[PDB]
Amino acid sequence: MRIGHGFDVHAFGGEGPIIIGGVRIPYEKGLLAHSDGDVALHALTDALLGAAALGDIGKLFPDTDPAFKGADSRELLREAWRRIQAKGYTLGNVDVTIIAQAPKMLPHIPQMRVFIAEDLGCHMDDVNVKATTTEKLGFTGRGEGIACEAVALLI
Amino acid sequence: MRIGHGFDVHAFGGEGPIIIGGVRIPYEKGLLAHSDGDVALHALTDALLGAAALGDIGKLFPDTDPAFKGADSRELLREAWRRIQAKGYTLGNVDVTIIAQAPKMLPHIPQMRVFIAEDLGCHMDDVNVKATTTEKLGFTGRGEGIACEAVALLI
Amino acid sequence: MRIGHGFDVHAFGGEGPIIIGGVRIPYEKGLLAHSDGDVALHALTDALLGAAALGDIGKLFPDTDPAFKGADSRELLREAWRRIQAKGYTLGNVDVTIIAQAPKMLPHIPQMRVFIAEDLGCHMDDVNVKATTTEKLGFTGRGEGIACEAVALLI
Ligand SMILES: C[C@](O)(CO)[C@H](O)COP(=O)(O)OP(=O)(O)OC[C@H]1O[C@@H](n2ccc(N)nc2=O)[C@H](O)[C@@H]1O
Ligand SMILES: C[C@](O)(CO)[C@H](O)COP(=O)(O)OP(=O)(O)OC[C@H]1O[C@@H](n2ccc(N)nc2=O)[C@H](O)[C@@H]1O
Ligand SMILES: C[C@](O)(CO)[C@H](O)COP(=O)(O)OP(=O)(O)OC[C@H]1O[C@@H](n2ccc(N)nc2=O)[C@H](O)[C@@H]1O
Ligand SMILES: [Zn+2]
Ligand SMILES: [Zn+2]
Ligand SMILES: [Zn+2]
Repeated sequence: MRIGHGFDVHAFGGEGPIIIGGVRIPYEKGLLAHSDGDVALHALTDALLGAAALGDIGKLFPDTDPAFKGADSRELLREAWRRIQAKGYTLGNVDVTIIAQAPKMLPHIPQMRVFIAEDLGCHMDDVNVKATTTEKLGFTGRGEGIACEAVALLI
Repeated sequence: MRIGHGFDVHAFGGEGPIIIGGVRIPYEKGLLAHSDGDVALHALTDALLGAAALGDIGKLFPDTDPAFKGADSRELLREAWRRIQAKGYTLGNVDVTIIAQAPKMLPHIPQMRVFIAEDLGCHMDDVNVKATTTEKLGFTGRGEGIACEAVALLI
Repeated sequence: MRIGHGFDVHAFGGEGPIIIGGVRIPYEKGLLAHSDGDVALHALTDALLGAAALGDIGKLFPDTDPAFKGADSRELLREAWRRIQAKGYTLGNVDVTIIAQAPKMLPHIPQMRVFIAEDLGCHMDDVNVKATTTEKLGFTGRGEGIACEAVALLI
């Protein structure tokens, strides 16, 4: 069994909605990013690649490579996972922690878990997502951006 | 074995003391919160619920539900743990990282570990707590609030 | 198997280069610290000590003790590891996440992994390091300092 850790942040910018964990969440402002800026799935991906010792998302899919411009983060997630499985690993479980003052992630989590468990090919039971605010403190508390952390256990 | 991750932050406000990890730590200012604002135990709780795939603290015990107003975070911890055990899990071990510029958590950690190991019904050996400052950087470095991270391994 | 979590931050200050993960990385400004301010290895160390239930780096090697002034963080890492092994543990694997807007950690990671795997006496395969920016947000985004997180699994 191997453990992995990921972390990511994206700044708000433009018009909503935002895409977090695959779910299109309505919000006043949107997220600035090369990809779809899915903070939750980037953080999750790095955690998996991390536990597989494959580096990180920016190693496999370059921030600068133009093909990833607007790229569906679930696409990157599924590839990183394909590569991880090929290296001989199987999913233990993952846990995601979305750090955002707003929007309200709560109602979108079940669906977030459906997408992720799909992409990973596991039961939703091996996938957990939660959220927290930083009580108006920080760039997150000020609504400047969203951050997200994640851990994964591979077998 | 399952892994979990939690994270929490609370802003300073009012008169001291603060309650972290169950310990009443004396400090100039106190912590603003619905509950007792025990950042360390909230972070710990989410990590456990996270590894159990039960969501998070705000799911089980609503921030808005008035009964949790002033609620002893060890109470929430023990319940979340009861529910976790019922789902068939047993504690592997937990590790907490308190991120605060001040107060000095160090002298209070042994006692923090006694409370937590009690609430979890394990040996202190399966419970670790540590602290760190952010070197005067950030909302924590500026003494605006305390943050805390935690991980847990369930069996 | 035991899990551990570490976190650390150091403010920029003075002239470069910086030392991260053992690697001397060239940068305009340098890092302020008692030790060599190796954020990555401090974070890694706490994760290992954390999983071993030995506390944290500041417990074993006091910030105030003058001998650690300028201390090679790999030295502290190796000791904490010696002590950890003595307590009967063996390395499962570690994963580090350097949170910095700049400098570019990417090219230095292979070498970072060589040093760490050496100090831990494992194969590089049990050691992963990755990096991320906070998209110009926060003290990190503002180039005020570097932060780093890490997780470890002991056996
Ligand atoms: C999915 C993509 O957006 C591409 O489409 C990227 O792969 C990742 O984008 P991102 O989440 O915005 O992450 P970024 O903060 O821009 O950084 C990605 C890459 O830069 C490197 N990096 C980052 C920060 C830093 N101080 N030094 C670095 O070397 C890391 O190795 C990482 O692989
Ligand atoms: C223990 C309690 O205080 C109740 O007494 C709460 O359960 C938790 O309080 P807290 O530590 O201050 O955490 P909070 O930051 O206020 O958020 C709690 C809940 O809000 C949800 N949440 C939070 C932030 C966000 N952007 N979207 C969300 O949906 C999460 O699902 C979480 O369950
Ligand atoms: C390696 C050394 O620099 C010594 O040479 C230190 O061991 C660690 O230095 P550091 O990474 O800069 O970490 P610091 O943020 O200065 O804090 C170290 C110690 O202070 C304690 N601490 C920290 C913050 C806080 N609010 N309360 C505390 O009690 C912790 O128990 C930790 O062990
Ligand atoms: Zn991203
Ligand atoms: Zn809280
Ligand atoms: Zn340090």
